[PDB]
Amino acid sequence: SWLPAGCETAILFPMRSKKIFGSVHPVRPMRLESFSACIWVKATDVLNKTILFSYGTKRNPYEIQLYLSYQSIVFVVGGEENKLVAEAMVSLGRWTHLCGTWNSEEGLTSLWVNGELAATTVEMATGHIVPEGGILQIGQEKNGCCVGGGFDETLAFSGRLTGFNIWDSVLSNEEIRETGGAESCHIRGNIVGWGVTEIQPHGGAQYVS
Amino acid sequence: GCETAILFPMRSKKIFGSVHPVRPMRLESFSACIWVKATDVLNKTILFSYGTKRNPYEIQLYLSYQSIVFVVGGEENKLVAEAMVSLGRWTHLCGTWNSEEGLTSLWVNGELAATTVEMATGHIVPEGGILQIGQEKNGCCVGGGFDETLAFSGRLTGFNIWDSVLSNEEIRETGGAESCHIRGNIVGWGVTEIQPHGGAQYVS
Amino acid sequence: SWLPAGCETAILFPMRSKKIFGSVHPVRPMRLESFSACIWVKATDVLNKTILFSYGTKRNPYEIQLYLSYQSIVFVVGGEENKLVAEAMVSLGRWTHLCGTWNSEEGLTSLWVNGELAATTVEMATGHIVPEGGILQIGQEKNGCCVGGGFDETLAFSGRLTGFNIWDSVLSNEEIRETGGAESCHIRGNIVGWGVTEIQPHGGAQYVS
Amino acid sequence: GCETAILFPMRSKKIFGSVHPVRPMRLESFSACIWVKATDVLNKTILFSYGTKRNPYEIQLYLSYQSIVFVVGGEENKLVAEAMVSLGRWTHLCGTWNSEEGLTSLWVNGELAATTVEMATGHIVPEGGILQIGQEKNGCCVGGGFDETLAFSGRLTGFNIWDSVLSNEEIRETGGAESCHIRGNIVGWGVTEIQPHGGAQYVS
Ligand SMILES: *[C@@H]1O[C@H](CO)[C@@H](O)[C@H](O)[C@H]1NC(C)=O
Ligand SMILES: *[C@@H]1O[C@H](CO)[C@@H](O)[C@H](O)[C@H]1NC(C)=O
Ligand SMILES: *[C@@H]1O[C@H](CO)[C@@H](O)[C@H](O)[C@H]1NC(C)=O
Ligand SMILES: *[C@@H]1O[C@H](CO)[C@@H](O)[C@H](O)[C@H]1NC(C)=O
Repeated sequence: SWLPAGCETAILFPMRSKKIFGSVHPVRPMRLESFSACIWVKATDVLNKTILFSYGTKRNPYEIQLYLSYQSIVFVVGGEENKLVAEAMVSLGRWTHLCGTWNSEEGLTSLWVNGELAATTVEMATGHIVPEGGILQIGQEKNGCCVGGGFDETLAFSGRLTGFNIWDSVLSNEEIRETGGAESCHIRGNIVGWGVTEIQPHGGAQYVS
Repeated sequence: GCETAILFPMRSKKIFGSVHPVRPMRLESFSACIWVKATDVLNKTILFSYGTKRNPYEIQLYLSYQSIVFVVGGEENKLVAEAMVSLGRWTHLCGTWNSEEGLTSLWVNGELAATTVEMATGHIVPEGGILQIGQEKNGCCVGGGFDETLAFSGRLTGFNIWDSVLSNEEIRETGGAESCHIRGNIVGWGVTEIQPHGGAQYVS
Repeated sequence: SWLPAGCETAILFPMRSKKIFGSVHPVRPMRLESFSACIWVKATDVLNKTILFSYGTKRNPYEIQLYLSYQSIVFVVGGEENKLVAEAMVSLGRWTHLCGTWNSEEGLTSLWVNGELAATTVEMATGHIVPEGGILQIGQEKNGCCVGGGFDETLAFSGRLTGFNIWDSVLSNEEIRETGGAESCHIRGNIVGWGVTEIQPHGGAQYVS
Repeated sequence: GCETAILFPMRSKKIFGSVHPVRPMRLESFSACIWVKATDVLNKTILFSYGTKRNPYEIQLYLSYQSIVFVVGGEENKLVAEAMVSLGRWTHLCGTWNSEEGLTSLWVNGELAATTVEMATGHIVPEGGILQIGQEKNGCCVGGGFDETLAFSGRLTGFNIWDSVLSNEEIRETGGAESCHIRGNIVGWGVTEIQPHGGAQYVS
């Protein structure tokens, strides 16, 4: 069970279902004006839309998203209208490193894979800020589980995660390249870190340390 | 029968109720009645809510300091009845909606309280939502919980939802002594499944 | 089963044990400079020391207490050094009404039963302040429900409780007499009230109509 | 055996470990060693604590940004070793106490680090306390739980407590490659019961 870096803490999603997902509980509020989020992934199968991590309040279920689709990756911020698609990036069955970015001052969006720029644009959700007090999850969208499940079966994820880090400010180009190193496990953000901030798996999600 | 009434002894971040109607809830004109004996009322106190993923305020009936507010379609649509709630004693809250011209009217204790027109005219209530009692739709799972100030504090009974507008004769008949055997076409008291959670308990 | 007032929510403590107690979760902080408590009780048996409600931080387990002892009732605030005892107030098997009081400005202490003053004194815990962030419980000491931590058996309580209200200021003499009425449980305090503030029974403690 | 170990993947508000020693914990002179590989170090992160109802700080070993602090008796008594903790690497923390004259010394990696005298002389550690790992003493079901900042974040192994002050020869022998089958006379690794809670889990 090799892992990208010295990390020995990787969540495992055996098989998609309507009750499999992970939760995150940031210590500090999620009010963001410009955020950078990176995450490793070893996807097993990709459907029309597979969620890796998603943030959404009660009145807006797509405040933030980053999902795969066949051979493309999509980054959604602010709402369902905004998007950014990189083509022919992810290969099934191999580890890879994904990283986004955003800036509310000018609405500039970016997306990196394996430390090399893939797709970028400008004027995305300009003049917008993500409200605090929402709900964050990894591998699933924002849906209830108190009664009758609710998580659509096709949107779940199956594979491995690690190094899930969310900053709260724009990063540097060199730094985004560094986190993909072979011994970069000891680099963490200030909003959510790996192995520090609470992450509670549910419904079969299990650590594979 | 008139032998049961859900109890809400406290307000917290985990207390709520859930309902599981059988038939699809997508309706054009309906009517919902309920019995409320509120122990204490804040600015907002939900009795029964309804919302989808993209809409949390499809149907609501939330209390105020002294007024009952009926919301259909969304937040921006409101209807307020001023001074007909009294803590510590039973009362009959029930509202009526008609989508043909957005006609709306709120029936309290068997007497018309307020009425308006052109409220969500033509809007169709979608299905696939979650129908709760005493708590607004919010995070079901362990992700915090519902907003504390919204939860209910008291007892409830006789939750009914009809599939068609009700005549002025029908509403009065539901407020009678023996009305408890009357049940709604979509949701019926003592028939539809109810699962109190997080402290709330039945009372016989 | 008759109840003192028109209320219909009385907690039941069937039999004492090492895992029977009630918890309270005040909405607002417990930092108190002068507090007035209150409680209805129908005790079944009284041991050397039976607790009704107790508040204690991590570094001090006896910030506030009110326990029975045979025919006497004790009120402890600040620590074991402070105390106040009435002689023969309590009678087993019948409902009764108990109230406390305290003032940090001078240290005046009082205690009422059924609206008639029983014992009163001054100069205890003078110039004292109760720190916030503690743990509050009804009917048991502050030991810990945690595995490996068990409440001492003899200190538990068995009977009925209702109208548990904790104010945050000294009351009026007439008001203290009012709450003992036969239809007066519709008046409640602010720090804790009966029927609004969370009260979670544990280990067999059960609500009753 | 040293194959196993405890894991603390996150410093939440409910994560801790508990220990249940067999013999009474009332001791006059003792010695405790443990293996720590801290993922992240804060102003104060408890490794293993011990306290009674009146006394919550009978024995403790809490880390600082670069220092390790040994406490016996309460807050007023302390002992600090400055700059001998490295994140991401194994290290061997262990200390000794002698109540006859309050003689204390802290052994790190098998070499003396700091020493003092009159460290709470004559005081007798009482029994009846609660012995935890990675978290301070406090309620878990009521009042939320423990204090978040105190909780640990990393892995631990080889928790041992002895019943007599060790000699300079014994301490080094515990740091050897084959040392891991050695166990203390009060709490031994891999024999004493351990019940991780709130997300903690073993690792093999
Ligand atoms: C995937 O989603 C796109 C969204 O535009 C849709 O056009 C396409 O038909 C979908 N394919 C499926 C569900 O197989
Ligand atoms: C509830 O009512 C007022 C308006 O009537 C609202 O603005 C506020 O949120 C609540 N009032 C208070 C005093 O909190
Ligand atoms: C309570 O404690 C003693 C034993 O410690 C017990 O025998 C007696 O009933 C009570 N004595 C006093 C002084 O309260
Ligand atoms: C860390 O703790 C020391 C006391 O040991 C204190 O002086 C200092 O301000 C603390 N720093 C932070 C960042 O909490």
